[PDB]
Amino acid sequence: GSVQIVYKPVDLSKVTSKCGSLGNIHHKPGGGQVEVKSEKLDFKDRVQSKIGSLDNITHVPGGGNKKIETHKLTFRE
Amino acid sequence: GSVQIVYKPVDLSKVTSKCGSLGNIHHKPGGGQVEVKSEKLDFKDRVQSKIGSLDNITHVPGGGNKKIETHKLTFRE
Amino acid sequence: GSVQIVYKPVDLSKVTSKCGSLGNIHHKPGGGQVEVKSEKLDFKDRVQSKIGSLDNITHVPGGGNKKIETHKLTFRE
Amino acid sequence: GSVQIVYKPVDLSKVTSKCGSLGNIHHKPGGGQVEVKSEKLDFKDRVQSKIGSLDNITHVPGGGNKKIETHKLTFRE
Amino acid sequence: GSVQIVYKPVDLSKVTSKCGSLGNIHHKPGGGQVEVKSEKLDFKDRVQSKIGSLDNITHVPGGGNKKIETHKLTFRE
Amino acid sequence: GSVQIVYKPVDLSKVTSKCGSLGNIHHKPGGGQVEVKSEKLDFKDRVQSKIGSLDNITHVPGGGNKKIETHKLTFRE
Amino acid sequence: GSVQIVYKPVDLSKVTSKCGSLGNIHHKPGGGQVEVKSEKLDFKDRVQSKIGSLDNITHVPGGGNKKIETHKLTFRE
Amino acid sequence: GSVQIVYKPVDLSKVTSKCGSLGNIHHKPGGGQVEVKSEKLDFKDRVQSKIGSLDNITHVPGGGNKKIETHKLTFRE
Amino acid sequence: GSVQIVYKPVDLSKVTSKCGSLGNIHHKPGGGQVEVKSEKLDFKDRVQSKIGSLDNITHVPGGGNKKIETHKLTFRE
Amino acid sequence: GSVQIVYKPVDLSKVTSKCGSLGNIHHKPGGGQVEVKSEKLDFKDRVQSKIGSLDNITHVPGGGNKKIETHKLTFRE
Repeated sequence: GSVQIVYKPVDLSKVTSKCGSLGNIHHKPGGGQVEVKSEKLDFKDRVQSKIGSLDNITHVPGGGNKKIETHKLTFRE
Repeated sequence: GSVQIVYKPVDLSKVTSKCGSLGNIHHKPGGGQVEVKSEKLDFKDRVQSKIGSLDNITHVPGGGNKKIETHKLTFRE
Repeated sequence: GSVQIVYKPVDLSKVTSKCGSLGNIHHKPGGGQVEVKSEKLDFKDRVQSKIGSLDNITHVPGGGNKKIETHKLTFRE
Repeated sequence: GSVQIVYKPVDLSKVTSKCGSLGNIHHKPGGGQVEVKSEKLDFKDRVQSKIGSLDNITHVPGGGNKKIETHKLTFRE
Repeated sequence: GSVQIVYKPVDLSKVTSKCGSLGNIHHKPGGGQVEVKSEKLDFKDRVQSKIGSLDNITHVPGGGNKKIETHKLTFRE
Repeated sequence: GSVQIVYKPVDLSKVTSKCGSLGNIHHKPGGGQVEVKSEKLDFKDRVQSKIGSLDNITHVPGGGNKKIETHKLTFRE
Repeated sequence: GSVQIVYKPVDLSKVTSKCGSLGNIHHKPGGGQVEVKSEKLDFKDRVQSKIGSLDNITHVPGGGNKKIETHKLTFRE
Repeated sequence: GSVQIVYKPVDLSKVTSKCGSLGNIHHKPGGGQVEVKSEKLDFKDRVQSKIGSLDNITHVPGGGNKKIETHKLTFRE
Repeated sequence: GSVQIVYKPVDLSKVTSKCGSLGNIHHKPGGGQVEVKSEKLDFKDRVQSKIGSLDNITHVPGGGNKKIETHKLTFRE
Repeated sequence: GSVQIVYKPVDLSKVTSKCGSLGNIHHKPGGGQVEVKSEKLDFKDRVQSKIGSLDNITHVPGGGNKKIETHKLTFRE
């Protein structure tokens, strides 16, 4: 009982974009107020906690195109 | 009892976009007020918690196109 | 008892869009007030909690096209 | 008792859109008031909770076209 | 007792739309008031809860066309 | 023709008040929205105008007693 | 023709008040939104104008008693 | 024609107040938003204008008693 | 025609107040946003203008008692 | 025609206050945002202008008692 397996995917996808002119942006946040209180903290695993923050972000790329691709093969007996 | 398996997907998808001119944007947030209170905290797994935040974000890409693709093959006996 | 399996999907889909001019946007939020209270917190799994937030977001892409695609094959005996 | 299986779907779908000019938008929210109270919190599974929020969002893409597609094949004995 | 199966769907669907000019929009919400109270909270499954919110959304795409498609084949013995 | 005038008012008025305990007060207003528009403004006198306001006041005195008294005498010929 | 005038008012008024304990007060206003527009402004007199304000006041005196008194005499010929 | 004038007012007024204990006060205002627009401004007199303000005041005296008194005499011929 | 004038007012007024203990006060303002626009400004008199301010005040005296008194005499011929 | 004038006011007013203990005060303001714009400025008189400010004041006296008094006499012919 022999087994033959072939795995030949093919991709030619393209992702493009065009933009002429870009700018003239203003971002003005006026302060804030935050307060937290806690007593016990215990994490034992793949944890990604984040406590008590005040953040301002300006993310302006000229491009901004993303592509994700995964393959997986599993054989058992 | 032999087994033959062929796996040959094909893709030629395209994702494009065009834009002439882009800008002239204003973003002005006026403050806030936040308060939290807790006693016990215990996570043991793939956790993604986030407690007590005040955030402002401006995300202005010129492109902004996304593409996700996954393949999976499993064989058992 | 032999088994023959062929898996040959084909795609040529396209996703495009055009836009001439884009801008002249205003966003002005005037504050707020938030308060939470809790005693016990215990998560042990793939959890995505989020407690006590005050957020402002401006998401203005020039493109903004999305495409999701998945394939899966399972064989058992 | 042999088995023959063929799987050959074909797609040529297209999704497009056009827009000349776009802008001149105003968004002005005037504050609020929120208060929550709880004692016990225990999640153990794929949970997506969200407690006590005050959010403002402006999502203005130039494109905005979406396409979802899934395939699945299962064989048992 | 052999079995022959053929699976060859074909699609050529198209989804388009046109729009000349678009804008001149105002959105002004004047505050609010919310209060919740609870004692016990226990979820163990694929849950999507959301408690105590005050939200404002402006979703103005230039395109806005959507397309969903699924295929499934199951074989048993 | 002589004139005699006597002006001898007498007052012994008293204004008192008692209060044992006082407190435990909450005041939580949730925002608003106001807009005015005008072109011409001309005042020439003892004017006390007030245009376009959003006010919150908490006036909690422990006493709060008031007393007004005026006298006037006029002689002509 | 002689004139005799006597002006002898007498006052013994008292204004008192008592209070045992006083406190435990909360004041939490959640934001707002105001906008005004005008073109011409001309005042020439004892004017007390006030345009375009957003105010919050907490006035908590321990006493708070007030007393006003005026006298006036006028003689003409 | 001689004139005799006597002006002998007498006052013994008292203004008091008592308070045992005083405190435990909270004041938390959450932001705001104000905008004004004008072109011409011309005042020529005793003017007390005030334009475009955002104020927060906490006025907590231990005493707080006030007393106003005026006298005036005028003679003409 | 001789004139005799006597001006002998007498005052013994007292203003007092007592307070045992005083404190435990909190004041937390969370930001703001202000914008003004004007073109012409011309004052020629006793003017007390004030334009475009953002102020926070905490005025906590232990005493706080006030007393105003004026006298005036005018003679003409 | 001789004239006799006597001006003998008498005052014995007292202003006192007592306070046992005083303190434990917090003052925490969280930022702000201010912007002004003007073109012409011309004052020629006793003017007291004040433009474009952001101020924080803590005025905590142990005493705080005030007393104002004026006298005036005018003679004409």
